[PDB]
Parts: sequence; structure tokens; C-alpha cells
Amino acid sequence: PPPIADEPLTVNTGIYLIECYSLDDKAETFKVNAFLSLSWKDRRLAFDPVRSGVRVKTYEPEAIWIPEIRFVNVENARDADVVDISVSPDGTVQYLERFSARVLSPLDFRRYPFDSQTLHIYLIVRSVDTRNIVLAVDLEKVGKNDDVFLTGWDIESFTAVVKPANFALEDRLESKLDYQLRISRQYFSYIPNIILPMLFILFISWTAFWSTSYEANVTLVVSTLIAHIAFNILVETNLPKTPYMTYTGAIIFMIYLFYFVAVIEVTVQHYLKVESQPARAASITRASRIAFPVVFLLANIILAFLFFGF
Amino acid sequence: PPPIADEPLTVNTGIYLIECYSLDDKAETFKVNAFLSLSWKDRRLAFDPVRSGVRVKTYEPEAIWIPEIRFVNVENARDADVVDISVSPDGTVQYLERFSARVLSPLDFRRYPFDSQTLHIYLIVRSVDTRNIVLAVDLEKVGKNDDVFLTGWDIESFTAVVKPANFALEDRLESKLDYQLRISRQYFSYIPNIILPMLFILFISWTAFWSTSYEANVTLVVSTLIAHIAFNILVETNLPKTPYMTYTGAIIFMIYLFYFVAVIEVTVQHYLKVESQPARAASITRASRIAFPVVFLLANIILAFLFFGF
Amino acid sequence: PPPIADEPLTVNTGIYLIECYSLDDKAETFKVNAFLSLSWKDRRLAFDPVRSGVRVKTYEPEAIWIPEIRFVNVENARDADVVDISVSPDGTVQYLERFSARVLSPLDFRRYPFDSQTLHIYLIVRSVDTRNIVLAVDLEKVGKNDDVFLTGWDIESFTAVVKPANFALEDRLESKLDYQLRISRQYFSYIPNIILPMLFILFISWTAFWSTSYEANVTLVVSTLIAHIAFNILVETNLPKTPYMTYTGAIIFMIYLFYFVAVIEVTVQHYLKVESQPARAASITRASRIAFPVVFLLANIILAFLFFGF
Amino acid sequence: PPPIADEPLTVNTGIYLIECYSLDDKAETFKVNAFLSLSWKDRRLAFDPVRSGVRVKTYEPEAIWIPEIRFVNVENARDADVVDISVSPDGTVQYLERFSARVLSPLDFRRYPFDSQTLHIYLIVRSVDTRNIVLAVDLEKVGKNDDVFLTGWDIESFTAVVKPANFALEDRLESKLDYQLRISRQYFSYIPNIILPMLFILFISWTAFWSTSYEANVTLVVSTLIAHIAFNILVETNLPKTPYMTYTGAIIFMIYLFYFVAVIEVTVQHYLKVESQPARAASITRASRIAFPVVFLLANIILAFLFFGF
Amino acid sequence: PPPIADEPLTVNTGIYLIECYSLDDKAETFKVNAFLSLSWKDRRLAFDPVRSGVRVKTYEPEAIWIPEIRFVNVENARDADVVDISVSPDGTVQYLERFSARVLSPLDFRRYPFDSQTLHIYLIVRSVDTRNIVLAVDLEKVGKNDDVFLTGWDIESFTAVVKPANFALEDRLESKLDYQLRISRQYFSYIPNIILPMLFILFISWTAFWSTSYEANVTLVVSTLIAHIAFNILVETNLPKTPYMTYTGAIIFMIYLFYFVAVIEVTVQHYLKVESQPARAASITRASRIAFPVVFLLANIILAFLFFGF
Ligand SMILES: [Br-]
Repeated sequence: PPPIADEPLTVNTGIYLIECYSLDDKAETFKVNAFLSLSWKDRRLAFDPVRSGVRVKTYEPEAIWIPEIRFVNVENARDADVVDISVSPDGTVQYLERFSARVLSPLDFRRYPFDSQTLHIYLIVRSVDTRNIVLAVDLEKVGKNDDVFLTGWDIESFTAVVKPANFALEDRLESKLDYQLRISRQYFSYIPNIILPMLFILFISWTAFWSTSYEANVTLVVSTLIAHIAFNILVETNLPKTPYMTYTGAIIFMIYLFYFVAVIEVTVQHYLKVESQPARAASITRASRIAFPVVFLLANIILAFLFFGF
Repeated sequence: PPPIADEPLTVNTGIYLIECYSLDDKAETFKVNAFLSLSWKDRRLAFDPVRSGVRVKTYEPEAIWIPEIRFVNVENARDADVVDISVSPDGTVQYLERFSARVLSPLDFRRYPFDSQTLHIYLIVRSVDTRNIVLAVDLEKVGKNDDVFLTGWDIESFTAVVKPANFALEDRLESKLDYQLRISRQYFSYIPNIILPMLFILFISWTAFWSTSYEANVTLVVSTLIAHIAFNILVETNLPKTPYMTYTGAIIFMIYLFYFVAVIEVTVQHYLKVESQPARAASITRASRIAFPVVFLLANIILAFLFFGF
Repeated sequence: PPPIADEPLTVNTGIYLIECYSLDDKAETFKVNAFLSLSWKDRRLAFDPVRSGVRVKTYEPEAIWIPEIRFVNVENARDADVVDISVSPDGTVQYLERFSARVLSPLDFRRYPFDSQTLHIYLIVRSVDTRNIVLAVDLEKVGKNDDVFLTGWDIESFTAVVKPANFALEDRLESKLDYQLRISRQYFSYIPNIILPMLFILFISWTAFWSTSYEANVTLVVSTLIAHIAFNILVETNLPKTPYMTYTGAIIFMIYLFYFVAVIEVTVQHYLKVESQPARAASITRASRIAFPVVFLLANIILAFLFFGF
Repeated sequence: PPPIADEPLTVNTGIYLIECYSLDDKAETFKVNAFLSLSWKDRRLAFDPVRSGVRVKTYEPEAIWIPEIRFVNVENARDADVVDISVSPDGTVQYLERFSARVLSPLDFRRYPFDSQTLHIYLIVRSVDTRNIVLAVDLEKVGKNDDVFLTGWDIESFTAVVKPANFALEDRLESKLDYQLRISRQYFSYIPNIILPMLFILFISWTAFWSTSYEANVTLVVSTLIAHIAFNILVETNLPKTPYMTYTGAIIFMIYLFYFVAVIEVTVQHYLKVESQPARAASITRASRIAFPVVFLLANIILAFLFFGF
Repeated sequence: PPPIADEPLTVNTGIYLIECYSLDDKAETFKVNAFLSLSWKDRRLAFDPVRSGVRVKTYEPEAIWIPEIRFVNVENARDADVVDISVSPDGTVQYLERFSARVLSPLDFRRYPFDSQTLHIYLIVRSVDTRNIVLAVDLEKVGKNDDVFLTGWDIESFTAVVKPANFALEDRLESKLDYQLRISRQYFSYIPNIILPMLFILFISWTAFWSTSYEANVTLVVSTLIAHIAFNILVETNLPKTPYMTYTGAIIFMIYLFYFVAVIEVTVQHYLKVESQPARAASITRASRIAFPVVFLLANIILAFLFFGF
């Protein structure tokens, strides 16, 4: 039973994040629990303060006409309990729910361990005969308690794009708003647990430049290449199948090379020292002791710069 | 209370995918959230535009008779909230829900990392006294926003088989429609993380052709064979028990061989170099240095062609 | 308000499997989605075809008395939506639901990779004053679409035991029916991924019979014994704690032996070749080269025969 | 509307287990599906057999006053459908439901692989003005069909503590009953899959007593110590964090020692055979060949006795 | 229909934990099942004891006005069944539910294996025209049965902050209470299964100080470094991505070093014993045999003190 207007009735929205949690890098989703604040003029139930009752009159959902405000990017129907409805005398309605749905926003894993994000929440509203434009009321949008969690992410800002986007969707215009949650990752536990350990094995790898034994040079360069897979696999696991290249997927894959040429050297420093020409052997071996850490440190500056500095 | 017809009443369907996500290769399911658009002539509630009210009249579900449109391949009862019902004067009803159910469509892992798919959504409708044929209205089927996700899959097209399939199921004909979601995989992260690393270990494996030590040739060929299982197992895990053979299950199993004969060689290059006949040893060893990468590259062309080129 | 009979009222049942999925070997359960067809004479609402209305009269569940048909082996209350109720003039009722519950049927893992199964679904019905016998109507039991899935299982037949079992359960007889789903496993992906790889490691294990080095004979027989645990563990995982012995649990455990005596040999071929008696060493080592694959192939024929051939 | 009594009204209870399953050693819970049989004198609806109707009168739940019988140790609200209600003439009510809730009973993992258990189900009932004592009717308690499952557990007995425990809980006495499900584990699959394999690796470990090579003695004792972790980890996983010590956690940890002193020996039989004193070496090595299996078999009798024999 | 007051109506709260379980260190949540005790003066339904009925009058929820008491940190809408409502004559209401929701409280993993915690449960209550202050009634707060579980945690105390926190949230003050569950971990199973085994491997690592062979010194220090990752990975898994440093993440990462310089030494004791200067070699090697365990034991006292002693 919608409110007879003279023009496109505006519905005023707001979101107060109460809880944030379980951001799931694999599925690219996150769970939010927040307030939903709606409001509109329904002159139809304006009501004579003096003449009866009091300042503001409390209704149940069934009485009033209420606008269907559906979330756009969501696994299932949102999950709200209603908190209070209060009609002002000028026929102005004040709605407040407290929903909790899991939200499907995509992430950009281009800088993986060192990445910043921009989560989205949507809310469309389809029209009937009287058009619906949604818009934001920025006093009920200051939504994000000084308690918002989000394990392993620093929360930067919850803002929103004032100007809605009015679509034409199946012979009925809808109106869609963009609520933005800006977060940066807590890269760090990525160092003691991935980055450093991954590097340490890589150095030990090429300790076999100061060695002459093949037996202990493969028991060396090879035994470390395995450990790398343990890390490649550990990392490849808490991360989705990007159609593009990650930063750690880069330096994790650049690494695979410095083991391949590493093994090449030890190998050559053999069909080169069984061909009685150790003239060359401990000449090559002597060089790798520099070429490597330098090509590396060079390629990491090349690689690093390639991703962040551009 | 169904609409007295003169012949099989047609119900006109449509689906606008709002969200796609969590395609689960193991369980062979995916979750979809979309619009469901139904419509039919129920002359029974035609209504004199001029004589009363307005252009179109809004009903609640309970009032009108509405057709039971059940999804065929679905874990549980679909999960829909109703969005609007609008009856035209000629007794024409306009229905719109916004459901979200998880869908059971099978996948063909024959080309695993490099595979394309054809997801299905069904919709039957069982009859009573007046028959039900369903059919598609292609203005409400253009369903798939320029935002449809599906992590790690490129979406190609959402179309549908106009001609329904009318069954006879337990003394009552049902009518089933075929909605098709065509997707190709984002093979790629499959390279830096599986294909390449898997290959690198295989090469190092057979570095033991340029070596004479048994101690360092098993510490060699064997230490890599393990790494392979770490990959076989990693891969075998994010994949169901196909009764047929995968492509990577092929080349992952073709590989097991090139380690077995690899180990055979190093082994023979021993009970052949302890039998003072290194005449033969560094003759065989010398050969393997070619036989292998060639039998391989040959067998991969043989293998690859076998799967895609046919 | 139950139908005044003159004797034990018969209720006629049937099930049309629409979907089968997620058979869970660990929990010994499976999920089914099907039609449930019930029917009985309730002379009490017979109704004069000519005198009023039409051929058959449609009721809601609340109107008619309907028999509580509870599933016996089920995690939770079954999960049904009602599809149609149609009363015939002779007072004969036609019921049809479309439930989906997860079913607790046990499995016999005696032949694990090569095992066939017999799933059960139950349906009791407790009496009040007029007794209830259930029984099957085999036109609504032909239930299993040419689409029934069940990943990694070949479905053989869905039949049912016509004669119910009438219990006395707490001073009220119930009537229970036995619906049988017969399935065989898709053993196969068990070969390229378990059986073969498991065998290959076992062979390499005992390549150390054609070797003299202890260093490379333990680096040998031992490095494979580990791989076996990787498989024992992989297999032990997708299988419950049987109080009996599996077939692959057998040959997986028979295997552990052929590594133990394998290691015994290499060990003895040492405190026997450091005791300057290589007379004996390369005599024993020479023999194992046959004793083993033969005791094995013999014991697998002994073992295999023991399970299937009896 | 509770039944005006002259003293504490007794409610008579009973449970017929229909299904048992998914006993979860980690969470310490199990799922049960059973009958719940209640009964009490509500003289208030006694009813003149001859004067009207019949022998017993069938009511719906809403009519009669029924006692709130809540389960004490349960994840969520129990999950019951009602099966039948029958009031006797003397005002005696006969209730019967068929619930299925998951039950939180603790387990004693002190003897882990060889442990017996005592599951609990509770049922309180809070009073109003007339007190409620619950008590058991042992004809509706013979609950446990000759079909009760419980994968990997032998079921011994379902009995119950006739005498309830009347609490005072928040100015209202409740009455709690103790239903006991006694089960022993099916230890066995624990042998071919854990116990034996775990032992075999331990023996091979100390084959390095009949060896002189350090290279092959570490490639020996060490390569097995890993295998052990694979088992320690496999076992530690299907088991909760006991604040006490398991039996297999014991013998799994006693084992870690026999690898440590095992490695100590091989190590010493080296900075003792490079100090040209093989006088001592193959004297110590010679001894370990006994000290070990004996200290072990001794410590296992010491250990085993310590747990079961006391 | 809220109770006309003369000032901010106080609502008196309380919680009786019946069950605690599944504390999930990764997600930082826990599941609780407890009583919720509310109470307030609604003079509006005071009721003449003598004049009619009895001492206290039982209502259903729909009759009385009841305050919306929403939990603040919760995944979804809490999950409560109502247990009893009793209105006193002075218009005083007595409410009792029995909810079960999963609770989002954060944890401080700074001392991981040896950490104590402080779980929170919240309860706000938004106002309308008459303000709501909540407050605690400490006879219905003694909530935590002598049965409260919480696997692998010792429960210390369930108390609550008497003084609520009255917010202004969107032009309506809410009133929030703090219920505290204080728990310490059952560190222990962390020793036989993580701490000790992790240490053992570390010692064996540096047995290669009493050795001269490079071949068996890398087959040594390296083979253990892998085992460490198996533990680093095992531990890193049952723990979230802290933006700070764990204690075991410390000593697990301090360890990585003592393997790196460990490998450095064995490596140097080679390009130093192939340079015919074993003067120095078995001088350095001789020293490491002390420097290491001491730098360690020193650094663990340095490390340990750094975390707990401050
Ligand atoms: Br491993």
C-alpha cells in the first residue's frame, strides 16, 4: 500500500557497522553485522500531535508501508530483526533494523601480502508506480564502532557515494547506493612465518658454492628446493586462483629459478671437475658466490619496483 | 484456486543472476543469487481500469493463485523473498522473486586445468487439472549483471532452451526448462603454482645423468620423487574422484614413470660400474641425457594432442 | 481426527528419488531428495461427484486427517514441502510431498575400494485406535530419475520390501517398510592415485637388492617406507574406524612387512659383508631379488582370494 | 494452564533410541534420535467413558497442558515432532514425541584407543506452583533398537537412574533425570593403521645398531623419526587437547625418547670410532642391540600396567 | 505498547551459562548456551492478589510488552526459546529465556601456548520515549554450572560490570552491559606434541658439530630443518594472522636462525678443511658445540623474559 507522492519519493539510508569478521580471502567474502537506517515522507499517516497521543507514534512493520531494501551482493537473503519504527507528525517515518548477512566483495591480490582493499555493500530498491530514489543520511552512516574487528586487517574508513545510480532493470527503475569499507592488510605475520623462512632456505641453498662435494651439494640445493614447495604450497592455499600474478606468487616463482640455475652450477662444477679442468670449476663456483645474491637482490628491486613503484 | 483456462496455460519465466560464487569443484555445486520472473493470464482477476483503482493492482502472494515453480537440481528448497506482484487489466499477472539456492550441476574434469563448463538451473512445474507448460520471456532472462563474479572462472554466456521438456511424472505432466551458464576456467595460477614447479623438480630429477655417484644420484632422483607426491596430493585434493582420467592426472601420472626409469638408470649405472664395465655405464648414462627429455616432450605432445586435439 | 475404519486401515506409500548426493563414507550417511506418495480410504470425506463440484477435490493439509509418516534412520526431522492433495469420491486420499533429509545407512567396507552397498530408507507409522499397516504402491515407487547422481558410485537399483514389519513399540503397534538403494563403488580413481603409486614405491623399495652400498640402500628402502605412510595416511583418512579389516587396510598393512624384511635384508647384507663373508651376502641379496616379488604376488593372491573369492 | 494437584505431581518419562551416530571425539558430542515418552495425572480432563466418545481421547498439544521437558546438555533446542497424545479416563495423559538433538557428553580419553564410555542425556523440568518431580517408566525406557549404530563403538547398555535429582534453581525447584548410554570403543582399526605401523618404523630405526656407517645410520634413525611425527600428528588430530595424558600419547611420546638415545648411540659410535677406539664402539653398538628392545618392552609393560592394571 | 514510566525504566538482567564449547582460535569466536533473565516494573499490569486469581500470573510473550534485548557481538540473531513469564502484583515482570548464539570475542595470542583470556557477551537495549538503562541482578548472574566445559581451557570466573554504558546511537540512547568470561588455556598437550618434539629435532640438528663428514652433516642439519617447517606449519595453522608476534612464533622463528648459522658452520668446517687448515676447522666445530646451546638457552631466557616477565 505505497505512499501517494507527487514526485519520485526519496528514501534516506544509513549503516552502522556493529561487527566485522571472517573476511575469507579464498571465497572473497566477509560477514558484517550492522544497523540499517531508513526514512521517508508518508504524508498519509501524519497525525495531529495535540489532537491525540504523543510526539511520535510507534508502529509494527505490518501496519506501515515499508520499502523493500534488498542488498545487492549477498549470498542469501539478508538476516534482519527490526529494532524500532517511529512516525513523525509530518508523515515522516523512522526505520531501524539490525541485519547480519555475508557480503560478496572482490579483492585485488596484486600486491598480496602488502595489499589494500575496498569492500562494497549495495542496497537496491525497485519501483512500482511512484519512483524510488535512495540517498544517504550521514548521521546514521557514521557506522563503524570504535570496536570494529576484522582479524588481520587495519580498518581505514567507512564512507559512501552520496549520488545513487538509477538503473532501468526490467521495465522498472531501481536505485542503488555504494557503501565503501576501506581496509589495508596486516602484513607482518607474513614475515616471521613466510617471507623470512622462505629466504633463509634460499641462502642455505647456495651455500653449495663454497663446496666441492656433489654428494653434499645436491643433498644441499635439492633438500631446500623441497622446503620451498612446502611454502609455495602453504601460500598457494590461503589464496584464490587469480587470473593475474600475485607479488608473492612472483617472488615465490622467481625463487624457483635461483634453485634451477643453482643446481645447474653444482652440476656443471662436476662434469667439469671430472673432466680434469678444475681450472674452470672453482672459477665458475667462485663466481656464482656473487652472481647469485646480486642477480637476486637486483631482480627483487626490479620485481618489487615493478609492482609497488608503478 | 487455479485459473480456469480453455487450454494448457503457459507460465512465462526469466532469471536475472545477481550474484555467482563458491563453485565447489569437489562437491560439483555452485551458489547463485538471482531474480525469478514469472507471468500468466488469469483472466479471473481482470479489472476494469477506468471503473476503479489504477493502471495495475498490487497483490500479496496469499490472494492470487501462484504456480509452484520448484528448482530441479537443488540441495534444499530454494530460498526466495518476494519482490513485487502486479496484475494487468487483461488478467495478466507479473511475479518477481529474488532467490538464492545452491545448485547441483556436474562438471567435466577431462581437461581439468584447461576446462570449460556448462552449468544448469532447472525449474519444473507439476500440473493439476489445467496443464502447465512453462516457457522463457527473453527480456527478463538477460540475467547476469556486468558484475557477476565466480572466482577463478571467466563467464561466457547465460542463455536458455526456449523449448521446455514436458514429462509425464506420476500421472501428472510436469514442464521443465533448461537455463545454461557457460563458463571457462582461469587456468594460470595453475602454472606458477603447479605446472611449472612440478616440471622443475622433474628436471633436477634427471640431473643425475651427468653424475657418477650413486649416493648423490638417489639423494637426487628420490628426493624429487617425493616432491612430486606433494604435488600429486595437492592436486588430487582440490578434485573429485573422477571415474575417468584427468589431463593433469595423466601428465601427473606419466611423470611417475620418468622417475621410475630415471631411478632404473642410476641403479643400472651401478651394477654395471661395479662390474668393471664402465664401457657401458657412461654410455647408457650418456644416452639417457637425451632419451628422457625427448621421450617426455614426445609423450607430452602425444598426451596433450590426445586430450585437446581430438 | 482419524478415519473410522472397520479394520486395520492400510496406507499406501511410494518414493521417487529426484536427487542423490554427498554419500559420506566417514559418517556413513547420504543425502536424498525425493517424492513421498501416500494414500488411504477415508470414506468419511467421500463426495457425490454429480451432486457438487468436480472429479476430485483439492484440500490443504489442515483439513484432512493425514497419517504421521516419520522416517526411521534420519539425522533430523525430514524436510518436506507439500506438493498436492486430491481426494477421490470413494473417500480415497492422494498425498504427495517432496522431502529432503539426510539418511543414516551403514556401509560394509570389507572390500573397500571394490565394494557394493545397500542403502536404506525406513518410514514407520504409529497407531492410535485403528491400526496402521503401511504398504507399497509400485507405480509411485519407480522412484529414481534417469538423472540420479551420487558422485563416484554406480547406481544399480531402487526397489522395496513389499511386506512391512509390524512392531509392538510401547503399547502401540507401528508399521515399518524397507526402501533399498543398491549401489556399487566407482573403484578406479583408486588406481592411478592410490593402488599404482602405492605399488611403484614398493618396487623401488626393493631395488636395493641389486645394490651393495648400505648408505644408498637405506636412503633407499627407508625413503620409500615414508611415502607409504603418506598413502596409508591418505587412505586411512577417507575411511571410518572399522572394527573389522578393510581390503586395502590389509594390502596396505601386508605392505608394511615387505619393507621390514626388506630393511632386514639390506641390514644383514652388511653385518655379513663387514664380517668378511660376502660369500653369503651376495647370496642372500641375490635371493631376495626373487623371494620378495614372489612371496608378495603369492600373498596378494592369497590375500585377494581370501576377501573376494570367499 | 497447569493441573491442580494436592501434592508434587509426578511426570513419568522414557526414551527409545531409534538412531545413534556421529560421535565426535574432538567436540565431545554425539547425535541421537529417539522417542520421548511422558505421562501424568491431570484429573482435570477425566471423561466418563460410557457417557460419551470412546476408550481414550486424542488431543492436539495446544489443548492439554503439557510439561516443559527441556534437555540439559544440548547444543540447541532439541528438535521434536509430536507422535500422539492419548488421555485416559482417570485424567491420565499419554505423550509421545520423536526428537533428535545433538548431545554434549564428555569423554575420558585416558585409555584412548582402548577406552570405554558413559554418555549422558538429561531432561530437567522447572516448577510453577505445583512441584514437578520427574521419574522413569521402564517399559518406555527399553529404548535402543536392535539396530542402534554408532560407527566404531560397541554399545553395551541403555539404562537410567530411577531417583531424580531435585535442585533449587532460582527460586524454583527443577527435577533432573540421568539417562546413561554405555559404550566401549572398537579399538582395532587402531592396530593395522596406527599401532603396528608406528612400531615397525621404530624397529627399522634401530637397525642402525648392526651398522657402522654414520651416513646410513642417520639416513636411518632420522628418516624414521619423521615417520613418527606423521603418526604423532595423525593421532594428535582426531583427539582433543586433554589436560591429562592419553595412553597412546604416552607410548607415542615414550617413543620419541627411543629415537633420541638411538641417535645418541649412532652419534657416539662415531666420535669414538674416529677417535681410534673401536674397542668401545662396537662394544656399545653391540649392547644397544639389546638394551633398547628390552628397556622398551620393559617400559611398555611398566607403561601399560600403569594405565590399565591400576 | 511500552510501560508509561515517570523516569528511565531500569531493566534487570542476568545470564546462567549452561553450556560452553567450540572456542575457535582461528575465527576468534565461541558458542555459549545459557539462561537470559530479564525484569522490570510495568505498574500497568499490577493485579489485586486477593481480588482475583493467585500469587503470580503467567503470560505469553505476545501479551506483555517486553524489551528488545539484542546481543552486540554476535554472528547472527541470537537463538532463544522462552522458558517462563511471571508478573508480580506490584506490576513487576519476571522473564526467562534459554538462548544459544555464537559469540565474537577477540583473543590476545601474545603468549599463545601460555595465554589467558577474557571473553565478552554484550546486550544493548535501544530506547523509544521512555529511556532504558539495563543493569545486573547478581542472583541470576551466578551463571556457569559446575559443568561448564570449554575443551582445553580452564574456566576462572564469570562476573559482570555492574555499571552499564549509556551510548547515544542515532538519536536514541542505548544501554550496554559487559558480561566477562575469564579463561586460561590448558597449555600442556602443547609440550609432548609441539614444544618437546620441536626441541629434540633442534638438538639432533647440531649433533653435526661432533662430525667431520659434510655428506652426513647436511643429511643432518638439513633433514631436521624440514621437520621444523612441519612444526612451524602445524602451529601456524591452528592460529590466526596476528599483526603482532606470538611467543611460539618467536621461539619458532628464533629457531630458524640456529639452523642457519648451524648450516653455516658445517659449511665453513669444509671450505676450511679442504683448504688444508684443519687447524681452524676442528677449532670452530669444537666451539660451536658450546656457543650454540648457550646462545640458545641465553636467547630463550632473553626471549621468555621478554614476553612474560614484562
Ligand atoms: Br614430507
